[PDB]
Amino acid sequence: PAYRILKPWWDVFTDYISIVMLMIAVFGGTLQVTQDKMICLPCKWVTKDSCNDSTGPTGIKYDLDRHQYNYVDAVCYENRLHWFAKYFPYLVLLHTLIFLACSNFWFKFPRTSSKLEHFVSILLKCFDSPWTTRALSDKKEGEQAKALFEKVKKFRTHVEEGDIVYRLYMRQTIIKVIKFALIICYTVYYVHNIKFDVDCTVDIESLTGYRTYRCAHPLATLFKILASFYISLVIFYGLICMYTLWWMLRRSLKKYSFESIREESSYSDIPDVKNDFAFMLHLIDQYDPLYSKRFAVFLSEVSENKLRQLNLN
Amino acid sequence: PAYRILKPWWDVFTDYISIVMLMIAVFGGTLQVTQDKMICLPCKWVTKDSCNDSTGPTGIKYDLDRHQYNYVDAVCYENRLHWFAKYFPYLVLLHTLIFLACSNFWFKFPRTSSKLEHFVSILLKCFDSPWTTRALSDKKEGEQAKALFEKVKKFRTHVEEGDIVYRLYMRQTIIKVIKFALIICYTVYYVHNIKFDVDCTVDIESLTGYRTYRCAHPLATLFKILASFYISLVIFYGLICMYTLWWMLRRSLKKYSFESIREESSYSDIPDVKNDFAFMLHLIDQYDPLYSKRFAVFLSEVSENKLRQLNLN
Amino acid sequence: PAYRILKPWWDVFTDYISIVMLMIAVFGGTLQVTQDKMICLPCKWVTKDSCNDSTGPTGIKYDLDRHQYNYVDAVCYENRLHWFAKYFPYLVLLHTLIFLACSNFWFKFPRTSSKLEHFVSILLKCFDSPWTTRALSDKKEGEQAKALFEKVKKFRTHVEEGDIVYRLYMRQTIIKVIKFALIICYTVYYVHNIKFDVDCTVDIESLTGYRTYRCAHPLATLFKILASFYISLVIFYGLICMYTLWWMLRRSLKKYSFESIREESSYSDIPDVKNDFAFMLHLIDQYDPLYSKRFAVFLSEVSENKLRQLNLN
Amino acid sequence: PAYRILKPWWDVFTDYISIVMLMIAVFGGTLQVTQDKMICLPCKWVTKDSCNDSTGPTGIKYDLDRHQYNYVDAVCYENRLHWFAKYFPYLVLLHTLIFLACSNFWFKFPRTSSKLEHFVSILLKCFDSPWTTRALSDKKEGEQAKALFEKVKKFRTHVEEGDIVYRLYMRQTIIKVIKFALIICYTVYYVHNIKFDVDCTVDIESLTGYRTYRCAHPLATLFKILASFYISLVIFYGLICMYTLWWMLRRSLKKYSFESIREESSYSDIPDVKNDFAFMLHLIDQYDPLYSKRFAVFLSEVSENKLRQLNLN
Amino acid sequence: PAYRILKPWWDVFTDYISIVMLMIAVFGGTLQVTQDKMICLPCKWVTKDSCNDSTGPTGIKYDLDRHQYNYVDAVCYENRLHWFAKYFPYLVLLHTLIFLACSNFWFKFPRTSSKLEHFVSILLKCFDSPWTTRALSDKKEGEQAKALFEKVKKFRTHVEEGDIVYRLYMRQTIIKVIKFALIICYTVYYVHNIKFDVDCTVDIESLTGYRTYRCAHPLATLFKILASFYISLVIFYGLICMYTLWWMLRRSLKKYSFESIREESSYSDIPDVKNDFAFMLHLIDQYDPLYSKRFAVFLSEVSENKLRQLNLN
Amino acid sequence: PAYRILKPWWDVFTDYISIVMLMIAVFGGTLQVTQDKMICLPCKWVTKDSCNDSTGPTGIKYDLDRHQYNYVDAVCYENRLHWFAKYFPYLVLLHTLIFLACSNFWFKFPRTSSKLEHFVSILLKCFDSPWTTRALSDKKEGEQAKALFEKVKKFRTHVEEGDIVYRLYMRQTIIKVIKFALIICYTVYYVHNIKFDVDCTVDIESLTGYRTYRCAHPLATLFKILASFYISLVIFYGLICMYTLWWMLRRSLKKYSFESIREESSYSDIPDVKNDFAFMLHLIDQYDPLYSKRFAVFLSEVSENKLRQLNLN
Ligand SMILES: CCCC[C@@]1(C2CCCC2)Cc2cc(OCCCC(=O)O)c(Cl)c(Cl)c2C1=O
Repeated sequence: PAYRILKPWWDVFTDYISIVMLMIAVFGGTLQVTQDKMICLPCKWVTKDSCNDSTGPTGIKYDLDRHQYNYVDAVCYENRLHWFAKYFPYLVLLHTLIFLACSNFWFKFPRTSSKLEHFVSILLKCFDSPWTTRALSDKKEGEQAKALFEKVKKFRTHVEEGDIVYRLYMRQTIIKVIKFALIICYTVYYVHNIKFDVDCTVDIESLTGYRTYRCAHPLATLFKILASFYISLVIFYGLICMYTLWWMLRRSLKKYSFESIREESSYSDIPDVKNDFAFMLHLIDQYDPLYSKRFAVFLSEVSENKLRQLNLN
Repeated sequence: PAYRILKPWWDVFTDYISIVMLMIAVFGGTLQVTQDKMICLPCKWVTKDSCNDSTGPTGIKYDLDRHQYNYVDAVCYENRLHWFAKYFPYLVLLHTLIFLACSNFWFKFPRTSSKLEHFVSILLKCFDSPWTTRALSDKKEGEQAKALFEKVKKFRTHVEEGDIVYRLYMRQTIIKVIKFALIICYTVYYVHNIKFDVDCTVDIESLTGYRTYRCAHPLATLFKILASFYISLVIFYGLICMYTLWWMLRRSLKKYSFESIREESSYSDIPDVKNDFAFMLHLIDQYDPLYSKRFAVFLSEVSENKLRQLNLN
Repeated sequence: PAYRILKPWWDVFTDYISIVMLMIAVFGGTLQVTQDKMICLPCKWVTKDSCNDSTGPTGIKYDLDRHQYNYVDAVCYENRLHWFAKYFPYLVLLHTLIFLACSNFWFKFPRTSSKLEHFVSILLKCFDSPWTTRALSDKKEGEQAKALFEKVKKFRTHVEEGDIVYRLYMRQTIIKVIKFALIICYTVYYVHNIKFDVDCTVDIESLTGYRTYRCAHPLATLFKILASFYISLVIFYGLICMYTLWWMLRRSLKKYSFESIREESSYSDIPDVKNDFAFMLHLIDQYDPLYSKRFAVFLSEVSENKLRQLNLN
Repeated sequence: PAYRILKPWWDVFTDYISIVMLMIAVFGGTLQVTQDKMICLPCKWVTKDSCNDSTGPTGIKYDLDRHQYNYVDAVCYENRLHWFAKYFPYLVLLHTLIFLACSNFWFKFPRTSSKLEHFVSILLKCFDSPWTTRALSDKKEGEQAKALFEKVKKFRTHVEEGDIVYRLYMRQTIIKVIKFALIICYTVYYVHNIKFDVDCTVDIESLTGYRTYRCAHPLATLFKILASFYISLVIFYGLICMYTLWWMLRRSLKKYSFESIREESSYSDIPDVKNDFAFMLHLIDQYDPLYSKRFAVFLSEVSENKLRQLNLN
Repeated sequence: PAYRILKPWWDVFTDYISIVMLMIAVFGGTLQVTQDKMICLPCKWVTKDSCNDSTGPTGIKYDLDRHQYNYVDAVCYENRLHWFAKYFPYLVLLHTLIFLACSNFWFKFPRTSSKLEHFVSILLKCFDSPWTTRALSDKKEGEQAKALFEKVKKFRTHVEEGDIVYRLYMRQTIIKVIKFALIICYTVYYVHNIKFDVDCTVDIESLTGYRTYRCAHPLATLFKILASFYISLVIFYGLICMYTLWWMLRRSLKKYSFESIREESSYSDIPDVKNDFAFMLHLIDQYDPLYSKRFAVFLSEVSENKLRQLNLN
Repeated sequence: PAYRILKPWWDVFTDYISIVMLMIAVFGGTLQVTQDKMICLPCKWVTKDSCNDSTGPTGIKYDLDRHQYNYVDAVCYENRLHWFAKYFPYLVLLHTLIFLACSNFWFKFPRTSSKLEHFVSILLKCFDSPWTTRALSDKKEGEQAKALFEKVKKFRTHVEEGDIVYRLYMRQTIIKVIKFALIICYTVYYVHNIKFDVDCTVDIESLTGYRTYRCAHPLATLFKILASFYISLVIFYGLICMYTLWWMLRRSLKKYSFESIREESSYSDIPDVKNDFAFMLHLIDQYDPLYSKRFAVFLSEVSENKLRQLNLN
């Protein structure tokens, strides 16, 4: 619908950071399932379960076929390779899906979807009411206008009693910021774990004839870039959601301060909201202060009284 | 159409869990048909039809080509590998298609599609009727309004006699919950069956020269993750549909209790529904209690009588 | 357009069974063209043109390269493999395309497309006529209403003379049911023909040096599942179209029985249809009995006469 | 736009036959570029530049590597394989594109696109004119109606002078039928040319050491099916366009016979068309005879005169 | 938008020739990046840096592995293969993108996009004005009509002063025709350069042991077809744009000749255009002469005067 | 929305150059991940850690298998190949995403998205106001017109106080031009770094037996083309954004010069804008000077006064 109004900048940036994060997850994964192989060779001279590194030169002959080179490639890939190298692209796609859910859960949950759609529906009618132009400074619009005064007066009490919307948005960002804290905790802790050269000692002499091998994961660099890119993409994500958390904890959005628009418009009799109609009003003010300024007229009694006198006369 | 109104939260969560379940089925399957191979080697020293595991080291020579390594890879894949490892991604896609059908069967079946579309069609007109604003607290809308009083009075009897809708939704969830009970029964029972190292004794010495071989299914881990993920995705699915089953068995949705909206609105003469018009009314109340509160006016006689006096005068 | 009205449940189920049938045909085929290979080995000791099956063990050496292993793989695949294993996915896609054509041929053929679009066009206007509400129990709608009385009176004779629509729907299902009878005849007859282990005796000793070989079709199981799934998907298809055939042969849909709606509505002067306007009326009654009940008013003479008196007065 | 009206059944069937023809061309081609390889082996004993076909058995050793097996595979594929086996899928896609162009050229050419769009535009207004209902058996529609009488009288002369439309449709089908005659001429003539077993004598002993080889094209069967399917798909195509050619040569569509609709409607003063407005009128009659019957009223003078008297009085 | 009006036939054919040209570029390229390999063998006996071509036969043994067959395949592919064989599909895609840009640059450039959208906007209103029907042979349309007389009188001077549109279309085709002249110059000159059999003398004896090799580019034929098809597709393109160049150089489109429509309509006082409003008027006349004939009325003074007298009286 | 109005030609060209730049990045990358391999051979005679290059000829035998040819291919690819050859396609996709963000950031940021949507919304109403036709040379449009005079008078002060829009467009191009300066700095500096023949000395004698190898990157040419194409594509990009930077620094767009439209229209009392409403007005003038000329009437006082007298009388 027209839900762009309810997405501040801190949820517009985040909506795109949660796409590029998806692009590397689906790119790293399709690359992984595509090849993600290991090239493993034996080491004739072994010491400490490691390669000892002990006319014209000739090649070395291990006497192995292509099929018992591939066996050891799999064994040394399943056992002696770290889980974070193999399953990383599938892991950051998971976390991406959480971030996409934790921002659209607000809209899809029906107890809050109705209230939001109720709020945007009256605002566009309030925004598109011709009569508000006369008051911010005929008869058909006046009856259309009083029709909107009443439902707004019912909307003023229908939604104001419930406080679910401010809590979801409060319990959506606060877990997103807890989520970003855990990603950076382990991801940086295991990013060093992946590397190109890996040794494996898998204990198969009955099949091949060698105990230790030396492997070479070629995608170790290309993943190390994406993880270093992913962490840097998430830190910018985390600071965004850390700011909106602070904003929701300092400004005290439960109660709205409507004394400024009444200061200059000479409408002393305008009520101040208590809870959960202030917030969504505090939110759309982030978009612009115009949609609330056009709304201050439908919520005053003398403005209704002036319409009533014009409607009486 | 506008059928979002008829989907509670327990069918909104489930609509997305039935997509991620599809994503792993189509991902596990395209991965399966892609490679899903086995690397099988012989064992020179055999005991109990198993590998006995009995200067510088050299490779072992079995004297086999690439084509009779691939033959044994297929035989040991078709016979001595469990059916649940090969056909798992095709199996959870089947179950997914059932869950998608068992929730849209409600909408597509014509005996119930008409009634539902009949219910949403009058509600939006009831919701968008300007006259309801006057009554919840001119002449053209009154005739438009009485036009809606009559069809609602016919709708009150056209649908109320049949009880098919409440039974489909009752026979859709109750088999879905029976379905979730069987998935968890066998899936956990065979998830241990898949594993990386598998031995095979296939009885082909005329072709290769060896009796027993040792194989290595490399995707055994990656599938074990998805199955452990699938089971955990289904248990959250099952508890959802277990709750809506309880809800439909405790609240007694055949009869609706409309005595609350009349308590405060001063409309004593409002009838109570008997069957199959209560339910769909009990359902949209889950979305919000506003669409039914705006509907209580079109179903009362004095509200029609007050319109009639305004229409007479 | 709005042709959902003209599709009963027995053509809604069938519309989806004809998609999953397509999914396995396109899945079996892309899988077939992808690999569909055979791994064929010789047999040194042959008896009856079959494999005779006659310190540490060593591999057997046939002295063949990769290119004369692939030659015999093709020869034993083209000749000594059954045609039903290779061309099955391309065969059930054909049959699927017939089933999709034999149900949309009704709509695309212009001699019948016009009549159907003529029928749905007046019904929605009959359904959306405000005047029908007064009669089922002002002046502008009355002229709009009489405008519809006349074209319906011309539609009553324009279409009633032709009988093409009832014959197409009669000649569409009756060949579909003849089609399902032939599919089950041969498909079950050749489903046993496909199997994993197949022997081939292709008579090429000048090239390889061996007369007989033993092959291994690995997809033999995976196709045997789809065919067993396809047959089970078609039997449910066939019973659907066997029921609608019986329905069209027992109820005698050429003549409609309109004596019920007139029994309670007190409209004795309502005509009974003869052919090809009864059927499409008998069909939409399957959707709901409401679209015909709202239609009984535009087809009566006294209802026109009562409008005429209201139009005269 | 609404150009379904101008497509008879013989151009509705053909519109779908020209899609399945495309499906095999794009399927045969993607299959061709995918593999389309040849497996070629030498023949030690040669006679007439052909394979002479002259304890336990052992494999034959030619002493060749994988890279000089692939060279001969290409040489024997480029030279000693017929051009119709390699380039068939690219050839029937060409012919398909012609058939799609030779039926939409009618619509895209601007000298004829305007006339057709002019014809469908007045017909829907003639079809949707409320006044035609009164005449086939008020004041605003009468002026709307006379507004349409005049442009139709100008349309009667604007298009009738030119004859380009009847010639394009005459020069579109007559070359399509000439095209179908050539396809069947050569396609059947070379369909036998493709086959599985092909010999090649390419004269390269300096590189490999053998003069003659025996090859095996594995796709020879699968293409032989598609060509036998393509020819059978085109013969049904050709008979369609052979019928519409006969129809356009027997009925004499230059002049329309409008004496039937005037016979029963009692409108003696109705003119008969001469050229290129008869045809498009003769065409839409194929769809239904109703759009022309509703059109006979706007083209008569007394019908205009009766409107004029109702407009005068 | 509705810019089909501004595309004559010589830009409708060209719009489709510039798609099939794209289809072979994207087909030749995806085929190229897919395989585009070379099979290269040595020649033991060399003369003039070329292959000298000097009981049962046996294969020749060069003693090379698969990895130093692939090295020479790349060296003889990068150096001793012509640049036109490798980069041809990427080259004709470039030229295609120019042709698509050189025909939509007219529409996207804002100095000319506005004028064109201004011209089509008034024409449809002129075409859809009911009053033009009376004049080509009431009060609300007259004021709507005079509203259009004035903006057309301002449009007559707003656009007529600038001449950018006629120069872009003049400088778009004249470079397209210069472009077609260069394509045919070099493409035919290098099409012979590609061929199947290519020799290479790359000077690597330290690695392989041979000086000269003989290679086999297998796609040389399939590209030779596309280039011969591309050249034949461009010559038909070039003659199209050579004709529209001549048309724009013979007819003198700067000044329009409006004396024909006034000859028969009896409107002597109609002005003749000078520049850049004649052209776009000369262009839409190519579509049909009807849109200009309906336009001659809004541009005459007595037609405005007759409206003025009807507006005065 | 209708944001084509706010994109001059220097942001229309750039919108397409930023697509072809994307096409080579996604083409170079999918090509890279596809193969991007190296063919590496040893050198028996080494000097200076480089290949010394020291009857019938025979092949050279290094005694290496396929698996220790692939190991060295990876080691010599990860270490002794330049980072700019491997990661180039992923690098120019990054820079492309910046250029796409740095031009749509203007539109997506809500503090500026509202102002722009506010500006285009009144302009189309100003453009589509019928009354402007009378003034540039009835009663309902006059009230519709005065309704627009007031909001424009509020829009004249609502947006004029803020200066964010002119700074974003100033801080978007000035960093884009700083970005183009850095691309050309390093890209040309490392484009020579990629090449076909590369030597590697990786210090693995324990595994293979050779110290130095000679490799062959086959894609070195095809990337050198794209980079030379990318640099040439960016230089045309950079000059575009260098011109719009100069334009924004010479014309002094903070203040608009509205004295020309008033010179000829005889409206002396028209105000001159100060900041941030001049710019967006200076911008749409680039599209055409007509949208501002039609706007000069809604911003004058006597034009409102003349409407007021027509509204008073
Ligand atoms: C003559 C020495 C025997 C060893 C092998 C054996 C002899 C026959 C094969 C094994 C190893 C190998 C590996 C090869 O590459 C596999 C690419 C498969 C694909 O295309 O995916 C090729 Cl070509 C060759 Cl000749 C060879 C050999 O010389």
